[PDB]
Amino acid sequence: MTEYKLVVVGAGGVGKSALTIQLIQNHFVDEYDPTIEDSYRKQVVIDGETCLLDILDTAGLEEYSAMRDQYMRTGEGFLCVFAINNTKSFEDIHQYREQIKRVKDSDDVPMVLVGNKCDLAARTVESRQAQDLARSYGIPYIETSAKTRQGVEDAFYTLVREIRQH
Ligand SMILES: Nc1nc2c(ncn2[C@@H]2O[C@H](COP(=O)(O)OP(=O)(O)NP(=O)(O)O)[C@@H](O)[C@H]2O)c(=O)[nH]1
Ligand SMILES: [Ca+2]
Ligand SMILES: [Ca+2]
Ligand SMILES: [Ca+2]
Ligand SMILES: [Mg+2]
Ligand SMILES: [Mg+2]
Repeated sequence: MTEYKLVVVGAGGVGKSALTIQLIQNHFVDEYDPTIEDSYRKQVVIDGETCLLDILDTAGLEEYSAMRDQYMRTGEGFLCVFAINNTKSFEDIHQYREQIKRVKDSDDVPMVLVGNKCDLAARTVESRQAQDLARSYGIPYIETSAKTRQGVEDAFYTLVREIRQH
């Protein structure tokens, strides 16, 4: 069957692991344990297609920034995550995109921009600001909450639908 190699990237603490774990394991991780690099694999049906999601959950802490080159090489699509209550994490997105662009030698890499923690009201990134960033990259913007499950499946399935357009 078709395997989709997804890679989740973004600054530390934005909810990359919580999003991935909610998708794959259907619970919310409340505590914060920083990730080095973890892999999840699950068979799912997306738009009638039985397929395998292979998801790489990467480190946001800059201590592990040297590992980015490797994982950006193997990935077929990238979930670029920031948190809507973390302006710096939104600003950081360009550096993740620019590296993906450089490593893939393409500005048509399948990606989705994800604004996580949308259950929180301490919003400093307005939806329209993120819509505009995603538009500049030619990709969709989706808001999610790993806590409530809002948008979680949608974000990952949307990334699969972007890979299929490549
Ligand atoms: N309210 C709320 N908290 C969230 C959400 N997603 C993650 N968190 C919280 O934010 C913290 C960091 O989440 P985590 O998934 O570990 O972040 P990360 O992006 O994987 N971090 P790292 O890059 O260091 O591995 C955790 O306490 C987690 O419960 C969300 O959608 N809503
Ligand atoms: Ca494949
Ligand atoms: Ca929990
Ligand atoms: Ca692009
Ligand atoms: Mg993590
Ligand atoms: Mg503002």
